[PDB]
Amino acid sequence: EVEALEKKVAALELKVQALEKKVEALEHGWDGR
Amino acid sequence: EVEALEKKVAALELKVQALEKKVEALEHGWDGR
Amino acid sequence: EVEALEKKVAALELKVQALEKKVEALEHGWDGR
Repeated sequence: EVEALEKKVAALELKVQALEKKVEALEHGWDGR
Repeated sequence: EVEALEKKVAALELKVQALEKKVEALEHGWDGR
Repeated sequence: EVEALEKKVAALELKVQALEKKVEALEHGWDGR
């Protein structure tokens, strides 16, 4: 159970990181995004 | 503990999914969003 | 392991909350954002 939850948490961390990059681009207007 | 963490991770997965939909709409301009 | 995963899940919850605030500001146009 713990090892499987470790994987789900890691997948969440990667998705959050990707969302953070997109939102920062939107709010700062990076490269005209 | 594990069962409670399973619930918190599931709630995170749903919130991330909802954020992903909103951000994709913003960056692609879906339906004029 | 469980205590460390509790911390990673809490960090995710805070990052998701912060993303939610930013995305809602972008989609509603709060304060001209």
